[PDB]
Amino acid sequence: TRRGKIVCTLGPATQRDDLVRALVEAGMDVARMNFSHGDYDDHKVAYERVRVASDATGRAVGVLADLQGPKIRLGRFASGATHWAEGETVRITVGACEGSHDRVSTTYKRLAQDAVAGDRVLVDDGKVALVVDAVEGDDVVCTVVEGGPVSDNKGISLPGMNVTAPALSEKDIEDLTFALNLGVDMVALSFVRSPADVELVHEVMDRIGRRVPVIAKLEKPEAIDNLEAIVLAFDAVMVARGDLGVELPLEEVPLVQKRAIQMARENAKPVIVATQMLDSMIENSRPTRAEASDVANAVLDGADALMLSGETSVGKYPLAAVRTMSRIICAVEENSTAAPPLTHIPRTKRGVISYAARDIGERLDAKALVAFTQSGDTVRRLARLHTPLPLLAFTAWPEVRSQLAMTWGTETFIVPKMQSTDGMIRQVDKSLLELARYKRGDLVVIVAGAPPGTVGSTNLIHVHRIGEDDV
Amino acid sequence: TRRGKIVCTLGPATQRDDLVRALVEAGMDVARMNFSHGDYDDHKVAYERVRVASDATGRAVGVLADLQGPKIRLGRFASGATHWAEGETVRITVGACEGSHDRVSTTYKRLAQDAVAGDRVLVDDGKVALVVDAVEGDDVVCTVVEGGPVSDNKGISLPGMNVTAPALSEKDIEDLTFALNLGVDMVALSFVRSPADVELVHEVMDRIGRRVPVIAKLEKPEAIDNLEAIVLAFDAVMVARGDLGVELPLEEVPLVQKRAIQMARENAKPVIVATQMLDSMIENSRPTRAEASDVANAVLDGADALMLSGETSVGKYPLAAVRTMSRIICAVEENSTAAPPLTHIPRTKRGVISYAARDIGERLDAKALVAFTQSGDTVRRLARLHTPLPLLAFTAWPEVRSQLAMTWGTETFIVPKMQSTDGMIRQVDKSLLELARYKRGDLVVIVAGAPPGTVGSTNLIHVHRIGEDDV
Amino acid sequence: TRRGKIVCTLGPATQRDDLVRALVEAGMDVARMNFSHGDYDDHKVAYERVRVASDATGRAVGVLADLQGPKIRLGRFASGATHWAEGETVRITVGACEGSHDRVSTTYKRLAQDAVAGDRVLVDDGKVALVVDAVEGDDVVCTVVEGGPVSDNKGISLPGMNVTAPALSEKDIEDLTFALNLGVDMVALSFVRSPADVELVHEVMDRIGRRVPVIAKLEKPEAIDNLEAIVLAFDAVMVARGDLGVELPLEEVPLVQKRAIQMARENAKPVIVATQMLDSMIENSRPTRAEASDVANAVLDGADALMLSGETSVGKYPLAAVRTMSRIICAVEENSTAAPPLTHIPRTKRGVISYAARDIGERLDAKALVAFTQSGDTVRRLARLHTPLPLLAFTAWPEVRSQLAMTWGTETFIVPKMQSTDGMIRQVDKSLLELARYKRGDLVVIVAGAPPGTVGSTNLIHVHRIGEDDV
Amino acid sequence: TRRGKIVCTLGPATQRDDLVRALVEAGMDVARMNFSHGDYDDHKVAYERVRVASDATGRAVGVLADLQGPKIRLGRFASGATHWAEGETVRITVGACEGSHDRVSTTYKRLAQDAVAGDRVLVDDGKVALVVDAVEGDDVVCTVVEGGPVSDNKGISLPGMNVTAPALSEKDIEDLTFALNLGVDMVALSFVRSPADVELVHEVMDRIGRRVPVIAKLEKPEAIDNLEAIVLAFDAVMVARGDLGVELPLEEVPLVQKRAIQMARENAKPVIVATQMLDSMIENSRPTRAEASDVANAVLDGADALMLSGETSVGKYPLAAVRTMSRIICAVEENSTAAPPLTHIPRTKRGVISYAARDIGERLDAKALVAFTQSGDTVRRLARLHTPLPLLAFTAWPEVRSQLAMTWGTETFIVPKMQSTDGMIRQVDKSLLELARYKRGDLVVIVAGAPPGTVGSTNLIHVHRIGEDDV
Ligand SMILES: Nc1ncnc2c1ncn2[C@@H]1O[C@H](COP(=O)(O)OP(=O)(O)OP(=O)(O)O)[C@@H](O)[C@H]1O
Ligand SMILES: Nc1ncnc2c1ncn2[C@@H]1O[C@H](COP(=O)(O)O)[C@@H](O)[C@H]1O
Ligand SMILES: Nc1ncnc2c1ncn2[C@@H]1O[C@H](COP(=O)(O)O)[C@@H](O)[C@H]1O
Ligand SMILES: Nc1ncnc2c1ncn2[C@@H]1O[C@H](COP(=O)(O)O)[C@@H](O)[C@H]1O
Ligand SMILES: Nc1ncnc2c1ncn2[C@@H]1O[C@H](COP(=O)(O)O)[C@@H](O)[C@H]1O
Ligand SMILES: O=C([O-])C(=O)[O-]
Ligand SMILES: O=C([O-])C(=O)[O-]
Ligand SMILES: O=C([O-])C(=O)[O-]
Ligand SMILES: O=C([O-])C(=O)[O-]
Ligand SMILES: [K+]
Ligand SMILES: [K+]
Ligand SMILES: [K+]
Ligand SMILES: [Mg+2]
Ligand SMILES: [Mg+2]
Ligand SMILES: [Mg+2]
Ligand SMILES: [Mg+2]
Ligand SMILES: [Mg+2]
Ligand SMILES: [Mg+2]
Repeated sequence: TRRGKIVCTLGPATQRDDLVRALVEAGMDVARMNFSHGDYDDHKVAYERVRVASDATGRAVGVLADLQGPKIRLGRFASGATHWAEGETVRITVGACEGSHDRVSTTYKRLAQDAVAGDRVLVDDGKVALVVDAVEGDDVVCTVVEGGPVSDNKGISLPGMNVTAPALSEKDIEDLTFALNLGVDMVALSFVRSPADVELVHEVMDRIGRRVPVIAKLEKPEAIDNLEAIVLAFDAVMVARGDLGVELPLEEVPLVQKRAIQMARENAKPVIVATQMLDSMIENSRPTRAEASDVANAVLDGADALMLSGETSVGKYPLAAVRTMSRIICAVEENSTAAPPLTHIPRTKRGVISYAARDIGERLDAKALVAFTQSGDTVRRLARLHTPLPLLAFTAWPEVRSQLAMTWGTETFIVPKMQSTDGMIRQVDKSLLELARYKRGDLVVIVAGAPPGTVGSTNLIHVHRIGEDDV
Repeated sequence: TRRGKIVCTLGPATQRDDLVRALVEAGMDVARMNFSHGDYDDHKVAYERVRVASDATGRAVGVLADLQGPKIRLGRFASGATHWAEGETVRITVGACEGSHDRVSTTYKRLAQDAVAGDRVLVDDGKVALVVDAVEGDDVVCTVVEGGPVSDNKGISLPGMNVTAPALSEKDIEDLTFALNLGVDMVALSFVRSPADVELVHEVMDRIGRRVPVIAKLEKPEAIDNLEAIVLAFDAVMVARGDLGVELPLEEVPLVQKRAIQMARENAKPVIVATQMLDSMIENSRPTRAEASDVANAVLDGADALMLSGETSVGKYPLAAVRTMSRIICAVEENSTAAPPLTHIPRTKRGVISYAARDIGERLDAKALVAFTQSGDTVRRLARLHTPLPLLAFTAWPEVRSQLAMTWGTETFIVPKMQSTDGMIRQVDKSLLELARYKRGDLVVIVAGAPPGTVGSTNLIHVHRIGEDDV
Repeated sequence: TRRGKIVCTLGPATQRDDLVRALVEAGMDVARMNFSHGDYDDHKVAYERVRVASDATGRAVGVLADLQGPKIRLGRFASGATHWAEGETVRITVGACEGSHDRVSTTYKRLAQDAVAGDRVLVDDGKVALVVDAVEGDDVVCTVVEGGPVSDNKGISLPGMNVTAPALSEKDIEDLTFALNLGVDMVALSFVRSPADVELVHEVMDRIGRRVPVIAKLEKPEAIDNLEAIVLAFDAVMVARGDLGVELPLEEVPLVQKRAIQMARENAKPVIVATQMLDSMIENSRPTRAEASDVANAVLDGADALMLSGETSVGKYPLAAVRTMSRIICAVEENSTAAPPLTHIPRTKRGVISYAARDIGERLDAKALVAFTQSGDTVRRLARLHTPLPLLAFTAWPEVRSQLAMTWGTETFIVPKMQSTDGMIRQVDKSLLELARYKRGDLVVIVAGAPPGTVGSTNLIHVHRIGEDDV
Repeated sequence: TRRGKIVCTLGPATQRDDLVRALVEAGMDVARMNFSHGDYDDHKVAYERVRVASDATGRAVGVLADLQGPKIRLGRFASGATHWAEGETVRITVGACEGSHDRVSTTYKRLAQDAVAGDRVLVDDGKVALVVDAVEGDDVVCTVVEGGPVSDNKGISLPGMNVTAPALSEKDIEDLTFALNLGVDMVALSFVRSPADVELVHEVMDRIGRRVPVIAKLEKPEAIDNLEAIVLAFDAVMVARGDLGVELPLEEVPLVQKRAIQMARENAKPVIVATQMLDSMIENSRPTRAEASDVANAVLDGADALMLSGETSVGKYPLAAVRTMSRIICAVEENSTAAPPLTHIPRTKRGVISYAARDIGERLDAKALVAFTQSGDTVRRLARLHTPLPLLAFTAWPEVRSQLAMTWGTETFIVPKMQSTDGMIRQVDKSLLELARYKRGDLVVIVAGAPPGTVGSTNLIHVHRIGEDDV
């Protein structure tokens, strides 16, 4: 089956009866809750539907809370939408107004203070483009240079204007508190600029009394300048290509994507590739040739996971988008699971051992590689290598199963906390033998460590036949 | 500047005054004339505008005639378009009718004879999908399973039905005769199935008294099964992804593309990647993130050329599409021009020498590699290696400059037919010194051969400083 | 700390008091008893001296019995010796006689049947050389082409002649029986031609009720033609260069040596390089520059062990020969222990695991690699890789310590037969902690297997700090 | 034919009529005249014999003058010789005396100033070894620790002692002047310590009005410390292993040899390996197995040339030594000519071009590589790569044929000084067609350069069939 993981975004198109369940059955590995839209009622109902579907199907499904961050947005228009045609003059004001075609509010109250004639304003990830002609009091008077539809609350980007805004707003802190209390498994922070942004997220977590893994969304030039330090400081990264391709020239995104995936893999951190991967499937039952190519290539690049956004959250074909994505991933994988080589030989005990375990398993034609992990680290150091063999994570901590839902090629088994590596190995046999897929005599390579129940203790590789007396 | 080449398709959107010139100035290297649409009048006018723009600007621009081949199409509808909604019953008839929503003709008169209940019909490259429920006389009665707009003369595909049709129709033969007489530089054949299809094109050429290079369009499973024999028999290939992704499962196209590019390069034949590369730019001023990725990745795969279809032929932003494609190509190339390694060390004289010349030029930091070529072969064997150095083809045959417009990284200089390699080398200096960018003393590596004026005689590498007495 | 092993031959020069002890202290790893000379009382006394010296010093010292094999010899002369000068005619007869200058017997009773005019006869491996002129009945009439002294019972070689003789003589069977009863640790058979020769050695061993490892001496063209089959069938090989360079052209020996070493290593069998390595030290206190080169190059080639023959058995400087050999080996090793790479990836469990263990130990900067072995196999699969790390073999079978005396880079510890791998690991700590050079906390990589006490069960790698609670 | 070159030393054993001729016919490529022995009449006679044999046979044979250098020696003894037995006390004095057993002079007048108790004195490269006990005025009082015969004027070594002495003695200057006037083709300087030593040799040469290539003999630790600077400053190097293995611990010589060969090859300088390669052939018709190994391994190491000293100058088997050496070299080469890879990609024009020429010739299965060279450089840059193809140097300067006698794999053809590269190529055909080995149509790769007759102008590679009109 499929090795690469699929992240789907929930929203209006997944709220109908049984759709969340249908996404899980179709292969969704991680459900994204985007706090840019919806209210707390919405997110709670959707969270519950994911947990139910996961427990009903037996599939691991992680829940990712995506914080909106310092997003700049337009306000509302009188009819909900308008058309900004090339050549029209429009006013974006930092004051109060009822929006109309001619004049609309913005959430960024420093716009009129900071804008200068010549500044570019890109709406909705570049659908519409304006240029500032002047500032008159609270109004930024613009000419539409590239025309298109605009609608209530659309995002704007001010590339090459330094935005001043806190990494977490008050809304983000409330959303994060709600999400932590609700029980989500990971958190993604939009518009990360610095490795120190993770410290702000940790502050909230520690006050509330609950940490979960933090994903840095990469969608700002500062993020790319600080890429390595960000990969090191956060638990995972997302190539957030929508905003990244307005904040940077869109032609620079493909090589940035590949750099970011490679860096994540070298550091054994999960990487998600996001946004417009199957964009046309918002309206169409089949994707474009560029879209299938983009999905295939993100697999070949070495991504742990690929994300669907509007394709599942608002589109007409959410289930078909998941199925289509999965078909493309599998077609590539069937040819080969190889990723680009890592440029450093592993140095850490866990890396050295996971690398050796892969060697042994492949050369002896084992049926699976099995790794015990308390934090996920030992398994992540193996997963990033890619192997055509099944990779079976064993843990005692249920949250680790949901966290590993985003890690390449990995399925997780929850077992009791054991007091010995012999016990760990017995648990492997018990768990695997309950599956139709495994039988007595099957060769597996098991990575474990003593002292038991200690992060980082990984220190043994055992070649084992299931149920046989070889321990 | 840019190494990878850009093919643009001409049509209604390029017919406005001086748009063809504007495409040339924006970087179009090859203009595609698609004989599926337009009048002979239209193609003549467009051909002339390309020749004028090429001579006015001094840029080489090849002209490629694309023959429609055994395309199956719907006929016309009463108002020019209709909507086929999911659940509707429609009739595709092999008999005469004015089309309406309910019933429309097809050009494939064997449809009712060859269709069986359960056969799938995909319209317009998969935008609409039908299933055959029965055949009643001349009518194939279908249910729309995936709905969408359809319009006059849209193509249909019958994947998993053996289509019987000649590789060249009467219309194709007329079009090819017209194109050869008009003076086009290359010909592309749609729906190639066999290496022997090239000999049918050669038959027409030889009767008319004029050969030009033949490109096999790859858009049938048979073509991919016979890929190597087709690359060997034709002069070039096009990955025609529109039809290929209906004739094959769309998820199989990305690896096919990569295989086809590699095979072309191993055999020193040009390869063009076509269709939907910047599809959304038909309506939008900026492409999707999948589209920029697809363009970048086709560069990384090693393609000589990338093609725009509707983006230039019918779309709202033909100039922007060319500029955008060029920006993406350049962004990748600025990072590196490396292509995947060839799997064979060169064994032919021309291959061995072009490979050596590249070594010498790169290791001595030469300002350019220069190769004399009568057929293009010596230059193509170098081009396929990729090198960050300029690659300057010298020839006495003007058509070779237009043909090499589709070959990676290559600019061509027309010079007189010379009687010695010393004379060839003097012509290099004369030609290059007329350019602002070259001066006396500049180090160049020159590949040439005696006997002069003989295809394949390539047998010398000379390291030369322009204008210096070192020959 | 020298890794490569040294084999020394006992004889008249080692019989004087305390010399055998001094050899052991100087580094002798294996003592060779050459059954071509000496009586049973001699060999018994020498055997006892080796066992005492080994037990007194604590150093493992293997005892190797070298069987003479089907050696062809001259008979006796009336005056005990004569001079065969260039130009003289001599008769070698298959009849019995007391010899004279003109006519002497040979032990090879088929000489007159098998020799033809033009055959070469080399005496004493090539001081005296004759050419056969004719066969008259029992007499092979020869012309001396290179003159010199000959004496009773000197060996002769018939290079190029197909010699028909049993692999074991009656004398060999008696000698082997005496050596097995005496308690020697391995046996070498001279003049091996076929893999089936080992079967005759095994027959004797099984009748006597004691097997030990069998080394094939390689000194016949047939042996080299059947090299792989012989390496597979025997337990080890010796490049017996003295006779090899008479039976084959001497100029072919260096590449044969290198081939044989590589083959032994690919199959995890010990290889000894023998004969004339420091030949001039029979008379001189320091070797020639060719000799030092020969020793260094045998190390670089990947030999487990190097042998001294006359340098220790009859020479004036037996101790200095051993010390000098050791200094040369250590000088090379101090630069690098690298051997030529093996040409295939390990395929067996023991090979795959020993290869992984090496990776882990080197990458984690372990103080030693430790491997449990019942037959030696697991340790031999590691030894042949070469590693700058100490390689510590652990076993319960004392003979394995003596056998592994000829294996590259390996020291062996005898411990009790254990009932668990945890027990094995505890024995490692107990044994190592008794050494000054290991301490608590030292990192080691341990290879072991369950079920315990079973050849081939090797199935675990444990990274362990000595005395720490990490099992 | 043989690729590696053989240097032989002339002396008493080659003085008998027609022996020098027989050496040339047996394959001697370079004749060494050792100015440590013989008078000027001897050297003149031997020089004449080499020139006659070279011209009569048509084989290039270089003549190498080896200067004695700052060799330290004993003085004379009253009885011409004495025996210095282990245990006795001897005085080596810096004062003049006719010696006796108890007290003998030395030529090194700083011995008493520079020696200290504990210093070793080795006579004759270490048959006799003394240890210094005391310095009393002019006398160095020593204890003999290894006994043996000593005689008038025997050499001594003071390993570890900093010897202060001029690089050229007055005798060396006289010898060098005689050798230059006589017409020798290159000069070797013994006991080189510094790159600046070449400057003193050049001083003499410039005063006399004749330069030839200078070879640094490497036989002092200072030389090895300054190895790269010495290789760069001199025209070639000789690994002078006799003295090197006394001045340095003999166990360090094998890796020094290999380092020196590699360094010479990286810098395209000839390297000769010297001394005791077939030492036992001074008395014996066949060498030891160590000796054959030493010769083979010097070939595999990448040496241009191997040298015979006493084996040809004083031994009983000078011709057999040469033939035996040649058979061993050829046996290795028949298997493969591969040398260790160079660690740098070639950077100079001549290196880059010679490397490319090799590629082309091997890939196109050319019959030979041909290179024009005025100084030897272009050919040396190719030779050091090793190729199984013939390497044919073409030059107009007769001395270059004698100089290239010591360069790996190279035969040299003298042709007129040409005014064009076309003329050079015609000379190739004329010269080669006179050989039985080459015929019209044979494919060769030719390296040449314009401006003609200029060192370093190498700038063209031409693939040519002999006698065909392809230039
Ligand atoms: N124990 C011994 N007694 C008498 N002579 C010996 C003995 N060992 C070796 N020799 C002789 O001394 C010479 C050199 O010894 P060598 O290096 O050949 O050891 P060896 O080859 O194992 O002995 P051998 O060749 O006789 O089997 C040979 O002539 C050999 O016959
Ligand atoms: N079920 C379990 N019982 C005991 N220890 C476990 C269990 N699962 C994982 N571990 C520990 O987790 C370690 C690896 O953790 P990590 O460094 O986060 O990969 C192993 O060495 C085990 O000791
Ligand atoms: N301008 C020219 N004059 C003479 N010969 C040419 C010219 N241009 C190319 N050639 C020949 O074309 C050969 C290479 O042709 P091709 O094999 O098609 O690459 C060279 O070896 C030249 O002999
Ligand atoms: N002291 C010992 N106690 C128990 N088993 C041992 C001991 N030493 C070696 N072994 C066994 O020998 C096996 C390796 O043997 P071999 O395949 O011959 O290298 C290991 O798997 C161990 O089970
Ligand atoms: N017979 C010759 N006639 C003219 N030039 C020669 C001849 N032989 C060698 N050369 C020159 O020697 C150059 C290479 O010399 P070098 O750099 O010393 O190897 C070539 O470029 C030629 O120009
Ligand atoms: O937030 C995102 O996912 C983006 O911008 O692409
Ligand atoms: O023909 C084409 O270009 C296609 O099908 O994409
Ligand atoms: O038997 C031997 O040792 C030999 O011949 O070298
Ligand atoms: O000078 C030499 O030839 C030596 O010392 O080896
Ligand atoms: K968000
Ligand atoms: K023997
Ligand atoms: K000398
Ligand atoms: Mg978005
Ligand atoms: Mg974003
Ligand atoms: Mg199309
Ligand atoms: Mg098509
Ligand atoms: Mg023997
Ligand atoms: Mg010397």
